[PDB]
Amino acid sequence: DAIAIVGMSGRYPGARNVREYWDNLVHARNAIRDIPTSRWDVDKYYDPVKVYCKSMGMLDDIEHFDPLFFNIPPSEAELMDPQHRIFLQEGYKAFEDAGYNARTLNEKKCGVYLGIMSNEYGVMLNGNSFAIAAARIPYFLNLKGPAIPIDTACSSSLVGTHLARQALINKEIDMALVGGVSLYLTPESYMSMAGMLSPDGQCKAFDNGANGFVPGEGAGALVLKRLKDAEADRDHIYGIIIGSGINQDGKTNGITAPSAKSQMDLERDIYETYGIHPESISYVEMHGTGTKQGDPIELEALSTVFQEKTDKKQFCAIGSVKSNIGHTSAAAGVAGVQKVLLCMNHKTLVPTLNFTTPNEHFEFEHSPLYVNTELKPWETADGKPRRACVSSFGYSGTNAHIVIEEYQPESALFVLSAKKEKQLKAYAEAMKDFVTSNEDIDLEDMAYTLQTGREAMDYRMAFLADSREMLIKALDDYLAEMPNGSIFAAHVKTKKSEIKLFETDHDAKALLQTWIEKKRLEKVAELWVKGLQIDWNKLYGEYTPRRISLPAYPFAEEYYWLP
Amino acid sequence: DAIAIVGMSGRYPGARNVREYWDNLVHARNAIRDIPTSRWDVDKYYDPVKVYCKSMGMLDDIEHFDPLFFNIPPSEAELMDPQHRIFLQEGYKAFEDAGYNARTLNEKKCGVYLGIMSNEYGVMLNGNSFAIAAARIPYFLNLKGPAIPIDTACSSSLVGTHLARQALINKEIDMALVGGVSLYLTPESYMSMAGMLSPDGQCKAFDNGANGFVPGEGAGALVLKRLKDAEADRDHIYGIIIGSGINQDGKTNGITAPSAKSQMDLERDIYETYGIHPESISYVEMHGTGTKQGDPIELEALSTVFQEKTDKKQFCAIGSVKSNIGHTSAAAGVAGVQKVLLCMNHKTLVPTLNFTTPNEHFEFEHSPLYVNTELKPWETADGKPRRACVSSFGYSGTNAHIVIEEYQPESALFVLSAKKEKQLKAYAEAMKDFVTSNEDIDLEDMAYTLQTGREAMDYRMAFLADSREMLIKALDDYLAEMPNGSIFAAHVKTKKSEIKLFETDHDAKALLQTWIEKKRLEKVAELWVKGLQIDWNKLYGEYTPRRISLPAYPFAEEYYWLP
Repeated sequence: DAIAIVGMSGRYPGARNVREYWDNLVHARNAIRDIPTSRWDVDKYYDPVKVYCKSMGMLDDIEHFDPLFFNIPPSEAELMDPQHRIFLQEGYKAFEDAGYNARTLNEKKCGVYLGIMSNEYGVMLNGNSFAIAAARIPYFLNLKGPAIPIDTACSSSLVGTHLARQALINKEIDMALVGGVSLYLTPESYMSMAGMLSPDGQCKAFDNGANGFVPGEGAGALVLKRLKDAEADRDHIYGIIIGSGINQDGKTNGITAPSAKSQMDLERDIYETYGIHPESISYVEMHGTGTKQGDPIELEALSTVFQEKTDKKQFCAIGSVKSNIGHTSAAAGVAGVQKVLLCMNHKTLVPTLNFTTPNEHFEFEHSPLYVNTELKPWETADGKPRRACVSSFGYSGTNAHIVIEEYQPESALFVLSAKKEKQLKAYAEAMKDFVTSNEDIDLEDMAYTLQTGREAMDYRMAFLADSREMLIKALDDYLAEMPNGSIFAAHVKTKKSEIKLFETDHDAKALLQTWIEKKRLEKVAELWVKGLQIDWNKLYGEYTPRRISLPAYPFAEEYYWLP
Repeated sequence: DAIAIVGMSGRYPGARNVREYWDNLVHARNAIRDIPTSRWDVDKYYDPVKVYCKSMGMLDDIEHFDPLFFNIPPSEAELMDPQHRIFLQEGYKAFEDAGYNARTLNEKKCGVYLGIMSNEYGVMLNGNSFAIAAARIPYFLNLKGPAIPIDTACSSSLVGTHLARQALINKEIDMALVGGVSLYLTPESYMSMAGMLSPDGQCKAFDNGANGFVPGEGAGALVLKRLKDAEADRDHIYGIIIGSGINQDGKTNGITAPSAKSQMDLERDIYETYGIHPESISYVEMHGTGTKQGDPIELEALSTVFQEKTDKKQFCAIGSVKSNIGHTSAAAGVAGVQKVLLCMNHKTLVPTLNFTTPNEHFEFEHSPLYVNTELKPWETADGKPRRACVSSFGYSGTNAHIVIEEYQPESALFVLSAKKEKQLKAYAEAMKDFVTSNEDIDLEDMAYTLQTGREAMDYRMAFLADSREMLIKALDDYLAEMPNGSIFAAHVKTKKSEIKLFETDHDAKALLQTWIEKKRLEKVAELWVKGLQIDWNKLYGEYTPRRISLPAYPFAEEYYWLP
């Protein structure tokens, strides 16, 4: 039936994670920049009539990777497509976002569906096949669900989402990691213009001045489960997918042209099959690439299908995050789904950018659709959950469309760990920022997530806090190396002898069990950082706190590029 | 029958509007200047025996346009012939001069007849067809009458006037925008000398030293209606067209030579068809280009036709504004008509320039005609309305001649608005200058015109005044941002919540309606600036004021040229 999204991770232009992404969206920030010479020299390719676009939505530090984390020899990292490397990281973090770790994922029937559409790095070099790109994560985590890369161009990650959905519903897999990744590494590939790109370097979605898209880079991942499992497993749930479908344009006027009829059929068939009334939908994240003939066709299609079922006018807001971050290609779908989920979570609609005058080829006034350019509350009538759609169409003519519905649910011991001390320090910094930024965090939930929802790695710290302020201070004290009697830290490999007593002796174990039983945290803390395995479940009696979203592993930022 | 001229707008050398035009004419100012290097370098083309003229009647700021006002993307502005852009502005302003706005013009059967004769910008670039030049305004305002460009060279705008008149009389349209526009952008075009140009750079109309014309630039528009409609609609009326005709030179000695016989026939046929006696005419705005063989032929023709009917001598003044502003080509006719209307309105004849000694080939003394070189009152006998003619002849041999007759008619709340705040400030400045210059302005008429005869746009200010002095001070206060409790100003998009109450509630509406009916102007003002729609008609009971000519929109002065 319904598919729960229980984890997410994202890395987009101007946004190192989905929290920065959200902030950028709320503040209507445009992340498109001029392409610097450190990528390539636009002056050597630029002609205004060769490339006619000099702008891109760029990721930062596309060369950074933590190969040791993934048991990859540093020398192999130079030979890896950075698309592979970045997704490997973002995929992993999506799992951690959900609160799953290497231990809990081992041998899971989790499918991996990865949107990817370019080979630039592999060619530059003359390991890097699409088949291997998808398989990295399964290999690393010992997952057992199929690993399939999807190249349907810009619809790729949304196509992957559909396929994962059908596999989960058919009970062929019990979890799915779906994602996309797109980089533009060469003048040659970003180049193909074929007339596709805007000379101004903006996706002017819905606007009469729409004249092409600006290429964007990105990597995103979602963790999907059957809703029934997600609730039984007490996952945190971002939203549910209640309908999806894919189809083809077929014969168009040129293989890259869109078909109004196919878009309508796709949308109609989904709504009919899954019993979804257009009136119930209040936002659609359009494909919205800002092409002159594409935009009006998408608008007319969607408008027409909505109007078949309702006379209501201007109830459904439309937007496109491509106005913010550009056209992130294989990652477009996942970028859009993540926007919608963040909107739902915050019950907030955010501005779509670059919209001055409506596309002349479409009349909004008597449409069910309106372009939202405001930061405003996302209103819902009565009890009803918010519903939104995401569309993604590819240049090869393979379309996708999904429907998402908002999910309506019915002292603590903080522990951190990393594979190196430097990353542990980075982790503490990330947690401090997170806690500083989120004044309403549930402290018991957060600890519980750190305990059960992260792998205990070799470098460890832990501390007690009963308040946000105490929590922030502890992390400050840790970072400043300023003495605090409630902070404990150790490298596990150093402390083996100091722990053995609690691992082998029967009454020491009984004492440890009573400590965890008779509620003492300082003692549990000291032992934990030294490497003692704690049974975290015993810490909780009648009341068990829930996993929540926290910052994921802060990978080492080591530079690797062509050998 | 009679055609009323109910709106005008003009932009000529030395005159940004028809008010500056009038001032220049009254003061016998010559607007011809040496061609600056910012246009082209005359030294690179100049040969005295190549160009042999270095002078031009030039428009200022031919590159300026406000594309956002017209819902045109800024980048499209660079690709538009400035002839199109300038006429789009003047044409619009003519409508506003008449007191008509987008709302009142929507779906109107208004024909647009546009004099235009050159393509320089389009060629320079290698949207810019004559057909599109004419269609710009209809497309913007949603007019439904035919949109036709006319290229009969120099007679163009007068030919258009004839066609509009006939369509109006035949009830095919209910309004007409007629105009012309000419620019001289290249050395090549302005160049064609073909022997046409004066080496001295003056149009020496009627003078024995006449030796060619000096090219001038210009853009001018008129608003025409049937007189019966204009009186029923309570338009303000500049004058009435009581006759017009067009014909051809046919076979001449060279296709650009004039025909005495054709000019006589044209004039004779018009006077006979429409029952106009030459004795009733007291001024003729001649084609008067200051060419050696052209001038005497025109004089002899007109003199002969007049003399066929009367023995009276030297009763009809002749002149040519080309002596002031040069030969404005496609806009020549509208320039001439506008001069005559202004003369009529002020009951004043103005000097024609560059006249020292009469052309030897014509004897004035026993003619009905005399050259007026004086600023003097336009005298009329008995009750009789003043009558004048305008001639315009083209190099292709298509001639035009119209007859115009003087029209003899049987605290306030000031509101201003623009699409940007900067233009609002420019609007207030223009109004202050206008009121300062026009000491006799009817304050009630003016307010009424601002209320009913201008579109309420997004940036608003309003105030009360019961005198000219109070009005001027209010505007000064607004401009100087110095506190004045009777001044209100808002951006409408910002205030939506503060207005909704008066839009939905039944008793609030009844209060607002009572306010409007009891003339509670402060209250009406505060609400209007915030975006509340006011039914202005309710402000007026037994006495309704009349629309008058006021300054029109002050377009943003943004520079656009070749991409």
